Amino acid sequence: KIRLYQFLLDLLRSGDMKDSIWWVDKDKGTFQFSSKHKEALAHRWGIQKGNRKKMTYQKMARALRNYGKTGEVKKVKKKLTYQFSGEVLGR
DNA sequence: AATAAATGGAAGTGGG
DNA sequence: TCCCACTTCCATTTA
Repeated sequence: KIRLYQFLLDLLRSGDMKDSIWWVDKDKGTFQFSSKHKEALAHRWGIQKGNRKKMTYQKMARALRNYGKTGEVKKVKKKLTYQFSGEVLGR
């Protein structure tokens, strides 16, 4: 049962959806979603999870928000931009 | 207004 | 029982 932050890190490693997500500064772990193409990536997350409903970027971003306190992923002050923790990057 | 994004509480679902 | 790790729904706010 893959975790959302790992799904995203795995995508950034593989390059399979390079038009939906990309590194901004990979050394810092900052990454950004495509305004126009993020929904396709959200859809893939829902299908990988086997969720009942179609996944949307908004719901996926709601899940990302919950990582802010524990630290795996923090929202950066640029649109659609986030940052993985050093711990997540190391694994 | 139209569109997009952000904020985030609250309740529901999984699989322990 | 009761937390995990989200998912789903909704109202609101900002640009």
